[PDB]
Amino acid sequence: YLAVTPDYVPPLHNSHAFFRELDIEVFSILHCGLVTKFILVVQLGPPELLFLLEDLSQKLESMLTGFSHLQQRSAQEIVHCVFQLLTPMCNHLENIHNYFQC
Repeated sequence: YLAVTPDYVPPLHNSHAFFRELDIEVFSILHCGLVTKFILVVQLGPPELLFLLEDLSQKLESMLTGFSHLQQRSAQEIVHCVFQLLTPMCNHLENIHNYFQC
């Protein structure tokens, strides 16, 4: 329904401005490992994981190197909390590495 309308502004350039902000706490769901379909719990899939990584990347490139809730937090706090999520992230990286080498 977006494509047919030329423009519409109800309260990819408007992806983050129009949508409601997401807090840092949501990324805790990353602890569940991904399950791919073709190669073969609720099994967090590829596309939602891409969505999470997209939002986290758009947070980081704004903070470290619009947003309201993210910018009223300490930079040291943000770095520490991102570090906190390092160990369930490298497992995803290793798993997709094995996906591609497969």
